[PDB]
Amino acid sequence: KVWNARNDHLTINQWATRIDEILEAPDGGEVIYNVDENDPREYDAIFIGGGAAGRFGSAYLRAMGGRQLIVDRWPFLGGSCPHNACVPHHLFSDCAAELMLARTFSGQYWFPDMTEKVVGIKEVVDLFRAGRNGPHGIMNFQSKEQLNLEYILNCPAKVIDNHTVEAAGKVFKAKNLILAVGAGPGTLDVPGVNAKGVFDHATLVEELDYEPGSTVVVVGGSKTAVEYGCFFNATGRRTVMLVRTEPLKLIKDNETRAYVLDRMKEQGMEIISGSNVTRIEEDANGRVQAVVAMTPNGEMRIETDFVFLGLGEQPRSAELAKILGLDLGPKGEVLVNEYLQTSVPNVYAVGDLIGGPMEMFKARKSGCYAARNVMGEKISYTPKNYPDFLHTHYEVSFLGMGEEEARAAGHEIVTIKMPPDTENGLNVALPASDRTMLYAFGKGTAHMSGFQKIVIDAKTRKVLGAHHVGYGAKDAFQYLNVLIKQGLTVDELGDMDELFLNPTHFIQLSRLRAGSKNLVSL
Amino acid sequence: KVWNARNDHLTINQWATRIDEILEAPDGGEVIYNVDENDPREYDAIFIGGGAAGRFGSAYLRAMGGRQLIVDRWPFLGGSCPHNACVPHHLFSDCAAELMLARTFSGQYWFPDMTEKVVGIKEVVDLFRAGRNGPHGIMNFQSKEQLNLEYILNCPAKVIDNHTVEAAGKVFKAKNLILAVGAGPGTLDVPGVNAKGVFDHATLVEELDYEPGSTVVVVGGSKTAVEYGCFFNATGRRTVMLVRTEPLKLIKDNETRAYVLDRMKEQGMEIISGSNVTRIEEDANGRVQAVVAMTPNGEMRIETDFVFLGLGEQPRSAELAKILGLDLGPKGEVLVNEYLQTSVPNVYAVGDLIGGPMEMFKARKSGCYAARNVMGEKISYTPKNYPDFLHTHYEVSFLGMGEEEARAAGHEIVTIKMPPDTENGLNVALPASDRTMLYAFGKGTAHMSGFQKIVIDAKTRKVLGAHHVGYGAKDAFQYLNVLIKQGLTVDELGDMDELFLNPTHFIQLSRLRAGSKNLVSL
Ligand SMILES: Cc1cc2nc3c(=O)[nH]c(=O)nc-3n(C[C@H](O)[C@H](O)[C@H](O)COP(=O)(O)OP(=O)(O)OC[C@H]3O[C@@H](n4cnc5c(N)ncnc54)[C@H](O)[C@@H]3O)c2cc1C
Ligand SMILES: Cc1cc2nc3c(=O)[nH]c(=O)nc-3n(C[C@H](O)[C@H](O)[C@H](O)COP(=O)(O)OP(=O)(O)OC[C@H]3O[C@@H](n4cnc5c(N)ncnc54)[C@H](O)[C@@H]3O)c2cc1C
Ligand SMILES: NC(=O)c1ccc[n+]([C@@H]2O[C@H](COP(=O)([O-])OP(=O)(O)OC[C@H]3O[C@@H](n4cnc5c(N)ncnc54)[C@H](OP(=O)(O)O)[C@@H]3O)[C@@H](O)[C@H]2O)c1
Ligand SMILES: NC(=O)c1ccc[n+]([C@@H]2O[C@H](COP(=O)([O-])OP(=O)(O)OC[C@H]3O[C@@H](n4cnc5c(N)ncnc54)[C@H](OP(=O)(O)O)[C@@H]3O)[C@@H](O)[C@H]2O)c1
Ligand SMILES: CC(=O)CSCCS(=O)(=O)O
Ligand SMILES: O=S(=O)(O)CCS
Ligand SMILES: [Mg+2]
Ligand SMILES: [Mg+2]
Repeated sequence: KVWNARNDHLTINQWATRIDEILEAPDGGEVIYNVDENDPREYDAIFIGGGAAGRFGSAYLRAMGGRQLIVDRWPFLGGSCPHNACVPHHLFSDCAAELMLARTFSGQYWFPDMTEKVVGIKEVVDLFRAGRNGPHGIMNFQSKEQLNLEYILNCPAKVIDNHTVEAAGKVFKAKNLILAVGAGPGTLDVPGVNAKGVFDHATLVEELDYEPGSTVVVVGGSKTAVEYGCFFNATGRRTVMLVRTEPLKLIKDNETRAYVLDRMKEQGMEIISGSNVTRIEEDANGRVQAVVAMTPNGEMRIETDFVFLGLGEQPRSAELAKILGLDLGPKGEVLVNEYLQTSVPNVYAVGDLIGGPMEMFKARKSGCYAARNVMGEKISYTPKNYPDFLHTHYEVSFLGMGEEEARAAGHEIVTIKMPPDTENGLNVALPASDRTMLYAFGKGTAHMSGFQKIVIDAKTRKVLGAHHVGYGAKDAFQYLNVLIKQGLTVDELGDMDELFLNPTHFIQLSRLRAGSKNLVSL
Repeated sequence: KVWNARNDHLTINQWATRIDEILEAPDGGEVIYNVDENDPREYDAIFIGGGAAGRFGSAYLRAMGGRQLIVDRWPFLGGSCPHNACVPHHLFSDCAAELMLARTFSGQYWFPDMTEKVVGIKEVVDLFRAGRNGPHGIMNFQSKEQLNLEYILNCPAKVIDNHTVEAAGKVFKAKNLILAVGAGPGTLDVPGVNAKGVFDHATLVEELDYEPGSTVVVVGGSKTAVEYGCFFNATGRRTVMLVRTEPLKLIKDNETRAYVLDRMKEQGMEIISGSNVTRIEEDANGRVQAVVAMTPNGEMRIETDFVFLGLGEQPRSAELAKILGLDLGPKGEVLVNEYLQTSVPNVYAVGDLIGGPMEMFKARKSGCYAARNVMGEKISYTPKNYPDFLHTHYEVSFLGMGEEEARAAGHEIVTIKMPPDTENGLNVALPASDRTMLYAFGKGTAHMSGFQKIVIDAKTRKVLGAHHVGYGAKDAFQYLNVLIKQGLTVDELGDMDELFLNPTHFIQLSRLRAGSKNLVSL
């Protein structure tokens, strides 16, 4: 059953409704076929997958006057991001942050008494499931009506060879393939891993048909594990994170990492380093009842009926590699050169399929650079020196070098931080700005008002790294990183116009010290 | 009593406690005397006032190796900002944003029932009052111990001539004066303005000895009026704004201003344009009971026991201009040239005393620039092309040109915005990021998820303006403005590394259009 959608013009909200209908149809729903049957030009590229990489790649290719076709097995464009990855992740992190605020000020002002309050995880997941077609609807609309994309959705692609793809029972030819099928959730090789009650980011939002009990176990120690783990904890649940090595190694600044981990522990999270699950115990109903794990302090058993795996994502390379003869790396990533070209002539690979860093900027940018190459513009892509962030119950942003890292690299350094390093320590009403004001003024809560630091070369006066725990700095790090890569000094930073009270206090604190030829930390 | 504090070394929290004693001393308290009795250099500059401009001016002058003294009539440094201006404003705005969220999701998830809920205005002001000695503490601490400054606090300065000041029973000498006494709240010349129950930002935090009733009248239609008015409204009080002309003229982009005003009215704010208060009515106890105003539709009377004036701030120029004979401008601002020099030899003026823009960047920078000029380094300062922000129940950030502005100005332009212009209008799940996810996903709340736009020159491809309503962009606008001043194009914007999901979607939305030589709006 093929719906010829070319000459239909659904609104965003009609698209949202229609996608929902197709997703819910017992038979699997109709194919969405949006192809210009009157255009005689050959396809410059067929994209296998229309997630962040395939969709942006197609948008750019089309903007350059080339012809593209997306094939995606989902009835929407945008891939994992709206459906089960960054979007739900951010809804859950918004909840985690507000819940920490509510629990900190329990029984003060407008805040409800949270003492005995357990928030339903399923309730919030269901809110996500009920609203996720909004972003789906915009993706289908924007792609067709504003970006002029051709696509076939709700259809697994069947790659024939490096120039030939079957979709919707039609065979299409192209000058190139861009492979954009992303990566699937990592798993554990232990008894019980397939028990009901074991989830990952993908299955959480498809299969949670009960409300978890009082204890949650999270496996993993980076972004996904810590993001979902803080949300679970914020709902009122005892949360134990089993971390194979050490948690949050992405936070290179030791003081920043410590603040973040300390705040997580204050919220009641238990974070266990050097630990590996050995078994997930099932009850006689087939649901998880406990997790057994080896740690540096011997075997532990944690009773729980809800386990969340936040391991890495595994590139979806197997089928395509068999068909096309693609060279793969150790973790199954499709090997590419710096023009995104695979070992196979005229076949590019992009997004999570080509491995880490698995981020939206990497996905969209690799998509567009492959598209430029297909359109005859020789352009390399090597992601390097990018800013980064993750959520706990706070926003955590970082770029460049940690303070220790900068010294080990041979730099003489000063730092500018908040709060100052004093006898009263964190227990002072700084740093403060939007969404930290209550922490800053509340009785005994001032230590929660945030932490931040820039790392500066004492000789060149260049800013070598920036680090922030709080709210409202993440967006700023995108732009600040560009200024830093251009060579930003403490002097130039001090010379900017601040917008006080500012999530980053870097500008004015830089100004307080830049009047000196010999720089001193603040 | 004059306390020689020079060799005492209070912590931040010790300072906090002790400014308290002094402020709540029945007699006015001792003078805080922090002067270096060894230094034989003559003062390069005495600063009259130790607020933002005075304090930062001193920091920089001292950093450059010069000698400074601050005289301030408060027992703390930092000026209006920590005591009654930006800091309490940000606390009230945090409450306003959090309260809109709670009222929107009342009786859902963790959110309690807000239906009959009136939050205490006095309670929140008392919270501010109870904690502001935190910030005062950091201020005196960091100024003495970290920034190596000399100061005399809790003592009004008596300026004798352009080289002489009396303070703490003593007479001081200096090569220059830097006049930095700020501005005081504007008022009305109507009967009843001196009634009990009429406040401005300064008196609200000193004299609020009751809980306001159910209607609040705000007078004014710019930053202060809208910031405090949204907070009053967020507490659950009927809030009527009486606006001489039109509200929020600072928001130049028409659609951006409309979104902001639309969301204010949706929260239940009443904004009456073209209106002037004619009488504040008093009850038999001399308390406000109503406001009478002339409007375009004739006289109106609003019953109320709490009036908030959010008018201009007026430069404190009178006394100083009499003692020194300074030239003033038409609002009483001390006139200065590009080096911050007044009409009087060796006397400079900075901060709010020199007029608009009355912002922290301006006060601190004008402060530092006058210090550099005092120190022989000839540097000119004319604030222009700065970013700006205000709070409603949202953060509202803006720089450069609005859309209509740019076309009227003879720029051929394209716009990249979110949500798109479609028949579903604002009722779609974008824009979305931290602190707008619940709006994005909730039933009937999607129009609340925000609004944003960049304005782009179609031929140079340069970004001419940027506009954002939501949360978490304010800090970015600091850094984004600098890039725009350096010549930022849509292609350079698109080439950056976004941190998805980002408060500003500008990077990726630019990337969607940047592949075409002829740009098309999104
Ligand atoms: C929980 C989680 C949270 C994250 N949070 C963030 C974040 O906050 N910020 C950030 O930058 N990144 C985040 N990421 C990473 C981000 O989601 C990915 O890097 C990105 O989505 C990768 O895009 P992609 O196009 O490569 O793959 P995908 O989004 O996975 O798209 C692949 C597409 O290929 C299609 N497909 C697969 N096989 C076939 C086939 N046989 N036939 C047809 N179609 C097929 C799929 O239907 C899918 O639509 C997060 C990831 C996860 C897992
Ligand atoms: C309600 C409100 C909210 C605001 N919010 C923001 C914001 O969010 N962001 C922003 O950038 N700006 C904001 N502003 C503007 C900002 O407060 C001012 O631009 C800034 O405080 C001006 O600094 P200043 O040093 O010039 O004056 P002030 O901070 O007022 O300092 C003046 C000092 O002079 C002293 N003084 C006066 N007379 C004497 C005397 N004769 N002897 C000794 N000392 C004397 C006073 O004690 C005072 O300490 C806000 C203003 C208001 C009113
Ligand atoms: N921007 C965001 O907020 C966000 C949110 C979610 C995901 N993401 C992105 O999505 C990508 C996913 O891949 P990744 O680079 O995160 O993978 P990764 O770094 O290899 O691993 C992620 C975590 O899984 C753990 N892990 C992997 N295999 C394990 C195993 N067999 N047993 C126990 N633990 C195991 C790792 O622990 P050790 O390192 O301790 O071995 C690590 O903590 C990341 O790049 C991430 O940045 C981003
Ligand atoms: N960064 C921030 O978020 C922030 C927050 C608060 C304050 N501030 C600063 O504090 C300064 C205060 O000065 P301002 O610029 O607000 O002064 P302004 O522009 O002269 O006036 C501010 C508002 O008061 C109104 N007003 C003035 N006199 C009035 C009168 N007699 N009757 C009725 N209304 C009157 C004006 O109305 P009309 O225009 O309708 O005549 C305007 O709405 C500002 O410059 C601002 O920079 C900054
Ligand atoms: C609506 C939305 O942005 C969903 S997540 C991003 C998908 S895409 O724009 O990267 O294809
Ligand atoms: O600008 S100052 O640091 O003096 C005051 C900030 S509240
Ligand atoms: Mg603090
Ligand atoms: Mg919306």
